[PDB]
Amino acid sequence: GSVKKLNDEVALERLKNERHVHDEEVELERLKNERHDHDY
Repeated sequence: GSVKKLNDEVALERLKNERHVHDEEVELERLKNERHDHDY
C-alpha cells in the first residue's frame, strides 16, 4: 500500500546481472577467434 513494492529493486539488479554475464560471453569470444590463427 503506502510502501508499495520494494522488491522492484532486486528485479532491476537481476536484469543487470544478466546483461553483465552476456558482456563477458562476448569478450571471451576473442579467445575462440584465436582458432583463426591455426586456420591460416
